[PDB]
Amino acid sequence: KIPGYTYGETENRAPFNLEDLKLLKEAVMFTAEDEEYIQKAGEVLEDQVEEILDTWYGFVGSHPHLLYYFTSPDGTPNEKYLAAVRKRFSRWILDTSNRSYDQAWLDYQYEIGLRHHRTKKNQTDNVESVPNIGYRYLVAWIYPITATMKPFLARKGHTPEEVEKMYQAWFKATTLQVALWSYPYVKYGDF
Amino acid sequence: KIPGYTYGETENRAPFNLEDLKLLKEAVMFTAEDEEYIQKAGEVLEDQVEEILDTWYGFVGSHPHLLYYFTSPDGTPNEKYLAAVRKRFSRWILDTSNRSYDQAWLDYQYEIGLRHHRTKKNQTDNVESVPNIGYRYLVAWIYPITATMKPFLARKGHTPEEVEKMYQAWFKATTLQVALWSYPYVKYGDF
Ligand code: HEM
Ligand code: HEM
Repeated sequence: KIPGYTYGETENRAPFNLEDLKLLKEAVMFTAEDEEYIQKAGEVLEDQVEEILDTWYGFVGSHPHLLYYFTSPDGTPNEKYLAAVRKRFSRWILDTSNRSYDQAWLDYQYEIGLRHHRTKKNQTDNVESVPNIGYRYLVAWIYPITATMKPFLARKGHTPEEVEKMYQAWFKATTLQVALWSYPYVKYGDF
Repeated sequence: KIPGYTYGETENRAPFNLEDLKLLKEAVMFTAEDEEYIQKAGEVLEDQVEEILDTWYGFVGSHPHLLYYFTSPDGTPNEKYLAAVRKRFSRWILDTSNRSYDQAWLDYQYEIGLRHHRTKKNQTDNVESVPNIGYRYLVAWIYPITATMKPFLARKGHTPEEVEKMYQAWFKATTLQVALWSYPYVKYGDF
């Protein structure tokens, strides 16, 4: 059990459906081939999820304007917030790799969007923190979340081009999701 | 002259400044090393800019829901629109490589955002087309605009490690810009 992790039990239907997903997957050049390799990436990443998260949390920790989004109103880091989110963030690596991308998947993407946005931020862990994460930074994180992953994908001794195929799947999957999470941020009708 | 290309003469000020850019550059892990390598990418790409646009326009052309954003009301591609945008799109490759990322640069990023958004779309070329490019697809394009560039960066005979450095600079620069272009799409206060 992971506190706050409500995959498959959301209680809002995403405003996007499988037809939206098909066309967005096309925009990001994700095909049947990538499903194979994202799943392959999951087998490779399963044991390293703690290292990856340390890398990501280290990036957060070293940037005051990034750590800021986890802070209590007095500017100090909320330790409980960081730790609770970490378990769901870590699980997300595996969900990205293992889940079928169906309507339950989409409904969670919407939920994750809401949690970054002022709509639901700080509700999941019942914490008091900054109200909203500026959208500029979710798009910006496509880079670190994609690029810092690559080394971990090579850690099971796979062939240069196999690593490359897992990386590309990961790059597309990260981009695809961030695009979906923009929904609560974007003016109604502009998404 | 490039019709509709108003870099340095937008006479609207960006709602983001150099301090915002510093913090966004940090989010995207863009440093002085990347300024060197983005500049080097420009030298490599200068000669290849038409074949690059052929590739991107080839992607647009094979997906009806993408070609869509360049269509006249009858659903056929507006040829005047594609051709005029192609010149500004091709110049943007070199601007990304060659310009100082200063307030003049930021002001144009804001203009480019306005041009994909319903605020200014179709005004520059005085064309009749669809009102808005769904923001979901700008984020999504981070993938093809980044990944399809990579082979072009290798055509000047550079080593794979130098190509890798130009490619990483290009990936960060693309992500960085798309993040900025979200401004007119994001609910005020949520960017
Ligand atoms: C590629 C971009 C990003 C990815 C892949 C990502 C991933 C995630 C995931 C998987 C969760 C947990 C979702 C759940 O509750 O199940 C989460 C929540 C969270 N993330 Fe992000 N995120 C991104 C952008 C950012 C940025 C830029 C920040 C700023 C530091 C950030 C800070 C946070 C915070 C504070 C939460 C907890 C939100 C809440 O109160 O529920 N994230 N993120
Ligand atoms: C990484 C994402 C993208 C990049 C780097 C990019 C780049 C550009 C550039 C440089 C221009 C010309 C700007 C100027 O006026 O000087 C432009 C305009 C345009 N682009 Fe994009 N673009 C992206 C996303 C998209 C998407 C997803 C579409 C959908 C097909 C699209 C279609 C168009 C259209 C229709 C225009 C003309 C807008 C107008 O009427 O002024 N772009 N883009």
